[PDB]
Amino acid sequence: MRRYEVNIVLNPNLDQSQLALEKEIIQRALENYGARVEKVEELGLRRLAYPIAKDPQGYFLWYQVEMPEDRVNDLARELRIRDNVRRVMVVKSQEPF
Amino acid sequence: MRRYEVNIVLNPNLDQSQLALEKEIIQRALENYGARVEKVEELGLRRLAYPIAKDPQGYFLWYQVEMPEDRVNDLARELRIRDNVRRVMVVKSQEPF
Amino acid sequence: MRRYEVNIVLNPNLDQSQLALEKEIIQRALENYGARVEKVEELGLRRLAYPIAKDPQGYFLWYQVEMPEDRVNDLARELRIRDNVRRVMVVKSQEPF
Amino acid sequence: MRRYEVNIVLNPNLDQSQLALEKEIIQRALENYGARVEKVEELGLRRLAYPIAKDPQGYFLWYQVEMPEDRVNDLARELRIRDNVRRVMVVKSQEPF
Repeated sequence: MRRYEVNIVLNPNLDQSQLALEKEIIQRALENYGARVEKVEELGLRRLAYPIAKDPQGYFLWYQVEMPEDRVNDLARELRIRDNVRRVMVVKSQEPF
Repeated sequence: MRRYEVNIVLNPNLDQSQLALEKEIIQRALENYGARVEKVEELGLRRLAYPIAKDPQGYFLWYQVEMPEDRVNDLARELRIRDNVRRVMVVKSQEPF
Repeated sequence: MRRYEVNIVLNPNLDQSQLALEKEIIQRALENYGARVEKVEELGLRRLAYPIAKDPQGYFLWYQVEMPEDRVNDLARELRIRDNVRRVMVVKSQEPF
Repeated sequence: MRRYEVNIVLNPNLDQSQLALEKEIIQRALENYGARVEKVEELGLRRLAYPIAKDPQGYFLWYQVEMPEDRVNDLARELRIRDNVRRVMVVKSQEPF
């Protein structure tokens, strides 16, 4: 069990009930892959380093989790098949909250 | 004028009026070096990658600024002389809010 | 045209002619998406933050490129369909060589 | 004992015997603070995110070390008092060589 930071970029044009739904799917994918969610931050819109789906902005979500390292790559895969997930990046936690 | 992210780690044991005071000194140092403050986040306590002043935790503050690049190193210097500033790290902004 | 760093992790178990072949496909994908390759570094084996394809190590390649930002996401996609590419991560260059 | 990456930026205008001397002082400071040096890379000149000592470039050195975490901040301090060291940044190693 290792602590990771999961950085999710979502489609910037979702309304609030679409946004809450994507968040619920992300939490169930987290729980189903063995993750203990310790911190969630809703960061909001930011301009991307390069456009994704011809969109130069994205809605950012960050999570601090503790999960089995052998499951991380399958979780990142699962999260990437939702059409509204523009980018997933999981890094090892260096300075945990 | 370039956009930067300023990451400040403060002494974790300050009370709220000590904390508000350090924040005011940081804002005046920012304005005095030509910075336009666009975003401020108070992140809270986190465990450091290595202890500083035998303290393994720090109180984190993040700022998104736009300022003259020729002033950045003098600003980082100025911020580092307050006794309660444990660490200053300025990076170029990649995905601005 | 913006400068980016492309971080490629390859299968750690390739022999030298397999490795040179993957490198040639990566260069033609780079040229075909409008990239000017300015620097290439062959970093070697490193232990991954989490295992990918049940492999806890990967062979690292880094590139400093200048390319049209509107093409970056399609290039990352293209590079990810080679079976031996375990991970692609493109970030904006902050301190270019 | 924890594994760290030490990023040193030196004055870009040193000749080769000045450079070899700074490198020797850095290795003795490393050994004297309990560090096991596992990897050293001489990266060369890069343009800085912001100028330091009115210099917009620096000569980069990277080290992968294993050392006691309680000594890291004193080592960073020691390395920063050499006039030719423009910047020291120590981060926890995530994907070690």
